[PDB]
This record gives sequence, C-alpha cells and structure tokens, in this order.
Amino acid sequence: PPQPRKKRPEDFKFGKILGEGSFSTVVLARELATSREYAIKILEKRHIIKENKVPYVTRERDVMSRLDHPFFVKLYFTFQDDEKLYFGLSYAKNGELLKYIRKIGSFDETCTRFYTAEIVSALEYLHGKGIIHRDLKPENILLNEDMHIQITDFGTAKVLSPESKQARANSFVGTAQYVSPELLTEKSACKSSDLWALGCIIYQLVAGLPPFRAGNEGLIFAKIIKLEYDFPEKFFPKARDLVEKLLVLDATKRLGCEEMEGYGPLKAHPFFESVTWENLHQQTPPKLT
Ligand SMILES: Nc1ncnc2c1ncn2[C@@H]1O[C@H](COP(=O)(O)OP(=O)(O)OP(=O)(O)O)[C@@H](O)[C@H]1O
Ligand SMILES: Cc1cccc(C)c1OCCSc1nc2ccccc2n1CC(=O)O
Repeated sequence: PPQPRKKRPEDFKFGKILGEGSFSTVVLARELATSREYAIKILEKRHIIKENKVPYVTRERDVMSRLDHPFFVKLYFTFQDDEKLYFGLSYAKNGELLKYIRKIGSFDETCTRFYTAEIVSALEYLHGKGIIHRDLKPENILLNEDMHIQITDFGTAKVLSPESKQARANSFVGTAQYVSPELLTEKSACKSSDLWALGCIIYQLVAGLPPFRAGNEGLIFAKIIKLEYDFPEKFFPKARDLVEKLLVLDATKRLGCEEMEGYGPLKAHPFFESVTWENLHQQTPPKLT
C-alpha cells in the first residue's frame, strides 16, 4: 500500500546534538505535525562518497528496516535532501549502557542478570533472522526512558544469505576489546562472534572493565588469541561459569551457538534460573543503585 509522505527537514524542529560519530551526527528533533521526538542521524553525501562510506550507510538502512523487536533502536523513516541523508530513529533518552558501568563501577547480580537476559533475548531475535551484529559493546547498547535496552549501530552488521546457508562473513569490522578470535585468525565472523562479545560484556558489567585490555589494539589481539584473562575476586560464581562458556576460542563450542543447539541451552544456564524470558520488555528493570 502507500506510505506516509516522505518527510523533509522543514518538518522538524531540531534541538541538541545527542552525539557525533566519525561521519554522522545525531540530533534530537521534534516533528512539528505530531510533536513526536526522534533521534535523527544525519550524514553528508559528499563526505560519505569521498570517504568510501556509502556501503556502510546503505547497510545500516537495509539492516535496520528488517528489525521489529523492542530491544533494538527503531528506524521509523528515512529521507534526503541535496546535501544530506537522514535516518529517523527512536530516541533512547537514557543514553549508553557504558555510562552506567562507569558511574556505578560494578553491577550487582540482579542487574547483571536482568541486562544480560535482555541482551541474550535481543541476540536470539537477531540471529533468528540470520543477522550478525559484529560490533556489540556497551557503547552500542542504549537505554530507553524505562531503562530497557535499545541496541544500535547496524552499519557493520551482516545479513547472512539464507539461499546459500551462509554461516561466515568476510568483512573485517568491530572494536578490538570485543572482537572474536575467529575474526583475527580466520578473517571471518559468524553468529557465534556476537556470543564472544556477550561474554566480554557480562564480564565488564561485573568487573568494571572488559576482559582483554591493553593500551593498544595489537596487544589486545594477542591476549584474545591466547585467551589471556582472569576473573577478579567476588565475581558471581554462576556468572563466571557463564562467561567461561562464552569466551571459548572455538566458535562452535560457545553456549548459544548453532553447533551447541542454540538459545535454549543458553537461556537454561543456572545464572538465569530466576529469569522470566517471555515478557522482559514489560518487566520493570531493577534499579542500578
Ligand atoms: N537513537 C539514539 N537515541 C539517543 N542517542 C543516540 C541514538 N543513536 C545514537 N545516539 C548517540 O549518538 C552518538 C553518535 O552516534 P553515531 O551512530 O552518529 O556515531 P558513533 O556510533 O558514536 O561513532 P562512530 O560511527 O564513529 O563509531 C552515539 O554514540 C550515541 O551516544
Ligand atoms: C546512499 C547515498 C549516499 C550518498 C549519496 C546518495 C545520492 C545516496 O543515495 C541516496 C538514495 S536513497 C537513500 N539511501 C539511504 C541510506 C541511508 C539513509 C537514507 C537513505 N536514502 C534516502 C531515503 O531512504 O529516503
């Protein structure tokens, strides 16, 4: 059927800058005809063409248009003018998960469990659609007004082809602290690469820093490939067990991966015994302090 007319910049009142990326800016905007607030991500055509970023921008639009789940930032609309491309996104009022990790230092067990469960639920949805995120990290996990997660940053994501039963993707993308050993060694990622990142994030929620850390990327890569990390004292024992089952060098042996029979066994892990998986997005999140 028809859709709402394409929006234009003059349909909005723009407000504050919410953040700046290397080739994008996100601005808070109110749509004049509805009074709705959106986070509008704006890119300059000349700049993305000159810097060979067109594929990333197209990837982000294509992947986000496929998503329809409460734990992901929503793409409501797109438009362009002579100079710019615009994405109309849901506004995650409470910002990045990373901010809360730093402010609090270490999440308690109830908060670690709840936020971990939301991320697992999101990944189950994404993987079920054959999509690999490839850059999962706390900066890319936003929080809405109700303190539920909103995963974002899909320009480096990959839709695996169902037609060829594709399992592996060949683009070198991600963030050093969270990149999987298979990407470093075999130069390909798979859905299980996101489960490695999950393990790093759970560790970081409890420990305050991700497990493989160093002052530069090459040093981090060396630690990843050797599984060189340790747990701090008082790390919740069931969480430690879970992390140890995700931070596994062989991507086919990570809990939650297809070769380990999927999300059922992961959701059944003892760390999640008290979780009600069915309706997490309607549960009230535990207070962080
Ligand atoms: N939907 C949103 N709601 C609220 N804030 C957002 C939203 N999307 C992005 N932001 C904020 O804007 C920042 C800039 O996002 P953008 O995607 O332009 O770049 P980036 O991912 O931070 O940087 P780079 O692209 O260089 O990695 C984000 O880091 C985030 O803090
Ligand atoms: C992708 C692209 C990059 C640079 C310059 C141009 C001319 C260009 O084509 C836009 C054609 S359609 C389009 N592709 C998008 C990719 C991200 C966000 C908005 C987007 N829109 C405009 C739209 O969807 O209405």
